[PDB]
Amino acid sequence: KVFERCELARTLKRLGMDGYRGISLANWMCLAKWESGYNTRATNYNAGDRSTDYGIFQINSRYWCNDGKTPGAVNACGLSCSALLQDNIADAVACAKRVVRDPQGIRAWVAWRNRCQNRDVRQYVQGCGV
Repeated sequence: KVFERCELARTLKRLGMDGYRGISLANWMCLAKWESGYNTRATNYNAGDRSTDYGIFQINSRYWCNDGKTPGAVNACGLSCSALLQDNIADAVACAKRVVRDPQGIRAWVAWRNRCQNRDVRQYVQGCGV
C-alpha cells in the first residue's frame, strides 16, 4: 500500500506515534517519506552486509526483524520481516517504536539525519487534521 500524505499522518497519530518518545508526527512522516515514499512493500537489499530494509520505514533485518537469511542477525522487534510488508502498519509502527526506545532515538535512521533533522517538517502534517 502506498499511503497518501494526510491519510498516513492520521494513521500514525491513531497508532500513538504523535510525540512518541518526544518524536512528533511531522518527524515520523518525514522519515516514511524519504525511506519509502509512503510505500509498505518497499524493499532494498544491501549487498555489502547481506541485510534488507523492509516497509514504509525501511527497517533493517540485521537487528530488527527475522528474515532467516541475514548472517548473525537478531530480532529485536520479535517479528518476521514479512510483518513489515503488510498493508496494515500496526506491526511496523510497534517495531518503529522499539527502534526509538534505543539510545539513538529517531537518529537510528540516517535518512532522518539527512532529510529531516534541523529541517522544516511542518509541511508533512499541514492540513491533515492531526
